[PDB]
Amino acid sequence: MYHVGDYVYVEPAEANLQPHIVCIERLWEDSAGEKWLYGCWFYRPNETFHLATRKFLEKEVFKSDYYNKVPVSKILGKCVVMFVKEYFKLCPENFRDEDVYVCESRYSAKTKSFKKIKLWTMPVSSVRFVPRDVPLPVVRVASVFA
Ligand SMILES: [Cl-]
Repeated sequence: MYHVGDYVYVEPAEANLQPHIVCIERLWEDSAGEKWLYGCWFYRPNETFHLATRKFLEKEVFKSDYYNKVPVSKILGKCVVMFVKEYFKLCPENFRDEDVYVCESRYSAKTKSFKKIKLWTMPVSSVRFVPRDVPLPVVRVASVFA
């Protein structure tokens, strides 16, 4: 069911936290027959430390430097992360908009720093992208602090 280049929701370690968004970079099984994936975590805005004034696109995520392995049994479903240069003009067939995210920047969880992406270099999956019949508004909003 899963292929390299797919993005998946992975069960968090604490139940009921938001699932992690992971791009599958490798798949294998161990001698026990347990199936595993390895990939890059994409962080939601509240998983990063950022200037309180920073504005986020709705559905923004950040390509992180955190990579890990998890059993394929921890997958909750598929999703898609699109590079910002394509997200506004194209959308992925067979995905609900709630499961389509946009990525403009990397975030390092080592240094708590952001950097704009110049070249998108993720593995190519079988997702099929078509031009949007309805362009998405560019809409950026900051976090709310009590
Ligand atoms: Cl920031």
